[PDB]
Amino acid sequence: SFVEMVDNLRGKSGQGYYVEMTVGSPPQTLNILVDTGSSNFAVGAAPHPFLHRYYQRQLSSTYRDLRKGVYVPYTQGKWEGELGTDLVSIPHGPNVTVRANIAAITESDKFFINGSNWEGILGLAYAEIARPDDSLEPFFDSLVKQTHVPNLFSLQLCGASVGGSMIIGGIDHSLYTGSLWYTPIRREWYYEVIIVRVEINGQDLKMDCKEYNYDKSIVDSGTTNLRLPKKVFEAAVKSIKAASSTEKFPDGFWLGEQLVCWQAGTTPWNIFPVISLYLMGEVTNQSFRITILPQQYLRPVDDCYKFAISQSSTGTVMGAVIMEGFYVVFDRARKRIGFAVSACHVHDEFRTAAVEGPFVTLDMEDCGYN
Ligand SMILES: CCCCNC(=O)[C@H](C)C[C@H](O)[C@H](CC(C)C)NC(=O)[C@H](CCSC)NC(=O)CCC(C)C
Repeated sequence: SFVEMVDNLRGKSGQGYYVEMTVGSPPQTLNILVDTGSSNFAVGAAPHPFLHRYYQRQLSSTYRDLRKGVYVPYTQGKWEGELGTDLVSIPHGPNVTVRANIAAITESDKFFINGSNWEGILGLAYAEIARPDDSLEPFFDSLVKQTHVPNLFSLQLCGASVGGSMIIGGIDHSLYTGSLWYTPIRREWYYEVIIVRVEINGQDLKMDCKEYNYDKSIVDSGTTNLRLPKKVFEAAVKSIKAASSTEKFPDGFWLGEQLVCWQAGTTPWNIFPVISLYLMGEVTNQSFRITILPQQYLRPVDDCYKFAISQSSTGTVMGAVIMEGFYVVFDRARKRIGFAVSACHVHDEFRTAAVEGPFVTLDMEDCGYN
């Protein structure tokens, strides 16, 4: 069953996680970034300095041109291309072939990453945010419509080259410990969720919970950092600075520009706090919390690290540094996202990443932004 999909993801730190796919007839093999923050399937289809290979439409007898252009902008990076369809398979996934929409990327700007080893992107979110419009059916919708694959997938992203698993069509219980805790998908466009409380080293940030979700909160395997709205980012950095005031850092460290180093094995993990995000639960007035260790938001790049929490003007993004400690179930069928402690979690000496509940939280619906 699912054992064939365990360990089907690879990556380089800070450069995304990718799965192997084939497109066209005869099959052309490509490494494809797994991106829950978007909804277009697109591949390099022309030479590029950072591409070692690309999709050659003229060599595929099953390619069909849709005679329509497309452009997709991301938080950082963008591409344009030509829409079409072709047959697609996932060698270390389910034994199926689907005809899917594919954008052939012909021009791009700050999209491909030098040395990342991937040549395309698999947008796993919903049609509502697909370009050029929501009539372009995303890959996973095509997969579910054309085969018997159930309407869900799960991601285990493993940190410190990196690896992981994308279980297509189900949940693999060997990939997590403890219980799964579920939060509602607020609206099917991004994987949007509602954060109802934030604590740092056990102290409530004491902000209006609308601030945590201004103007949305999303889960995105294609973003490295935890990205926070301006007011929340400032409160969080103020608290983290205070907890670590024992040591001194450049001010560009807190902006993500400069790295900090310590003698190998002497990193003072103890002076950096844990961060708890409380998420809306499945029953009335109930939440649960996920706890993040500094080993997740200090990304290794002697031992040197970059601060991987940064400021956003488009809402909270729960990126890889959040997802890396957990097994995350995208349960589209039941419109919910599950979190459990990952089997590939990092080890602090006295602290552990956790998923804990239940908690009582009043007036949770008021935390969503309108
Ligand atoms: C069209 C509507 C949907 C748009 N969705 C998005 O823009 C989502 C929120 C972001 C999307 O996941 C892209 C993916 C990237 C590979 C381009 N990520 C980024 O733009 C983020 C922006 C970071 S701002 C410090 N890129 C990274 O974190 C760098 C590492 C990645 C190459 C793995």
